[PDB]
Amino acid sequence: GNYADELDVDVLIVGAGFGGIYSLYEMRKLGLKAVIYEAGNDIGGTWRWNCYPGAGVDSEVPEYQLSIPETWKDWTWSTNYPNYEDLRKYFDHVDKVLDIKKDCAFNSVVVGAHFHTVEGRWHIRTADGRTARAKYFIIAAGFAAKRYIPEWPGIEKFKGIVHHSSFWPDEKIDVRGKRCAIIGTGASGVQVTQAWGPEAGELKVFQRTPNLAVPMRKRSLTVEEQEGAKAFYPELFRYREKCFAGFLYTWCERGVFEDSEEEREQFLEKLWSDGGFRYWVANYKDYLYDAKANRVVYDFWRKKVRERINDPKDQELLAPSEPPHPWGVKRPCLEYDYYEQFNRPNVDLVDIKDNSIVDFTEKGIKLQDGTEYEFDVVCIATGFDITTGGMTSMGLHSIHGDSLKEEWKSGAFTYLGMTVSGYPNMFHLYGPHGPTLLSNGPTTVEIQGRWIADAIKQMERQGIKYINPTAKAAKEWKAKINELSDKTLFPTTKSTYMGGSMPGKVFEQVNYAGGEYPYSKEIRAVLPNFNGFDIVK
Ligand SMILES: Cc1cc2nc3c(=O)[nH]c(=O)nc-3n(C[C@H](O)[C@H](O)[C@H](O)COP(=O)(O)OP(=O)(O)OC[C@H]3O[C@@H](n4cnc5c(N)ncnc54)[C@H](O)[C@@H]3O)c2cc1C
Ligand SMILES: NC(=O)c1ccc[n+]([C@@H]2O[C@H](COP(=O)([O-])OP(=O)(O)OC[C@H]3O[C@@H](n4cnc5c(N)ncnc54)[C@H](OP(=O)(O)O)[C@@H]3O)[C@@H](O)[C@H]2O)c1
Repeated sequence: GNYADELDVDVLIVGAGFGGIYSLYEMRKLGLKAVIYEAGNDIGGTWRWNCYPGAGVDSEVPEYQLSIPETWKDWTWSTNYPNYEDLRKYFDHVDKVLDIKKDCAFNSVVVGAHFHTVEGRWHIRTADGRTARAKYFIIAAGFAAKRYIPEWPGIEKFKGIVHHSSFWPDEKIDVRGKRCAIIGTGASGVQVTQAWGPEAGELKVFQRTPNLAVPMRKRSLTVEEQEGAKAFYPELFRYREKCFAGFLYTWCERGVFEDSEEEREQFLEKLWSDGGFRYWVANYKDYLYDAKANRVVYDFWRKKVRERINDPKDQELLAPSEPPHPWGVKRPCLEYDYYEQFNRPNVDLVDIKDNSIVDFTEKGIKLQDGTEYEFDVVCIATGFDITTGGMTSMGLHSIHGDSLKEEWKSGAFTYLGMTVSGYPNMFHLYGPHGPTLLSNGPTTVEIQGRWIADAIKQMERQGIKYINPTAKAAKEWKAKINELSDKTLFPTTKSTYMGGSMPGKVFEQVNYAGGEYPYSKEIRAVLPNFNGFDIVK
């Protein structure tokens, strides 16, 4: 049925993660024939494929789920910060309540897409030779696309167990008493470090740049306290769409230097205590916008983290006097006992800032000054390539015949962070030029989801064949993306530290930095007239 060799649908969705599950939901309400092409065999996105030791949410319950009444009605969590196993069981519950799988074609890897302007339809080709033709094309393909491993020829030779964090196997590797390595101190590294520290015989963490990690206030939830709150879950889900990063909190109405030295200490203690990303996006409104303001947030962070690390050498490495970059310039890691792990005599932080990893060997890995380390298990928690999402990665072709990969070689150009000029009736959720990485995933998805479902609703009512963003509209959006980011302390091409900079492409801000509320207003302005689109009946 959904696996037919030439598939006729109104809507083709790529991905069965949050983005694809919510898009499918919205399409069913419009009464359109829709199908998800999913590369994998189950729904959940990153929560199925890209799981690793001690992986779980950094968003607090009930922030990280769908606002769909019927999905959370009889659902509760065991804890306020669930892990990947809890999330997997949540997606089973969403499938049991909505029957998502009925409209999925699994092991469907999209390798090509071209829009036939005369037909007014996408032809969407899978790796295994099937093709769907659809009026509307929705890409819920995620941002954790293109796992980044640096140029280490040796990996082939290494005798031990090695994987990138996002490719860690389902079947857990017993690391108890083994020599393990973690390369990277992003959320992935930090999460794995907390998981391996307690059990590994020896463990080495290879740190170029330290994580500016903030405390996770994890606790058990009862079914009772949750069922009690659900009176106002609807209001809560609406409140996150009013909040800068789409959590149940946003910026303090005050800037750093409206408060005294005592008032700051107390206010910052309160955010630290309360936990989550309050320190990141419930802090003084100007700390991401002014250097002196940033430094005050940094120093307090430095004080709190130093209290937890015994060795003065590790103290300096894990929380330096001089910031490696402005505080909160990248989504920090929500940690539980990261800093405690480096107090263990089996754990060892290695400074590679000036002494790069040259290559892997048979035994383990080797550095610039010729230092070698022998290992049994290595997790490569290096970056992703977020120059763009998995949008360039599925052979999307414009109506000018060029690939999106090609048209985006000098930098990404979307309109409203949901559409691309030369890709008519093509929509993306949780991708470039959306709140995306500066946001609660499910919040941004629902804002964007509702806009795509309205956009599609309007095209059906007004009798529109296709809409296509103008280069003028896309350039103006790019100008906006850059105007919001350039006010901030976010890295620029002139910055000494440019997190996730790559040889291939130029470095640029990829997310909308204006907040969920101003974003919602921007995208809402353009309906129902489709301002900035070529309209064809
Ligand atoms: C361990 C972990 C924890 C996280 N915790 C949080 C958190 O607490 N808060 C937060 O805000 N964000 C968090 N994130 C980020 C997370 O990626 C997003 O919040 C969200 O899960 C993305 O949903 P999505 O559906 O947009 O993407 P994904 O979940 O990545 O789904 C994309 C889907 O597209 C499919 N696909 C890709 N390419 C193709 C193709 N060519 N053809 C067909 N199918 C294709 C994939 O197989 C996948 O099913 C976390 C990520 C990880 C890995
Ligand atoms: N837990 C989560 O919520 C989660 C999970 C997955 C992804 N994400 C998102 O997607 C991104 C990926 O997160 P991540 O934790 O996997 O990794 P990351 O934050 O992208 O950082 C990877 C780490 O690897 C280091 N590194 C990169 N190349 C290296 C090299 N050649 N040699 C040595 N070290 C190297 C980086 O150092 P430098 O800092 O010096 O470059 C960095 O410490 C994040 O920005 C995050 O927002 C989030």
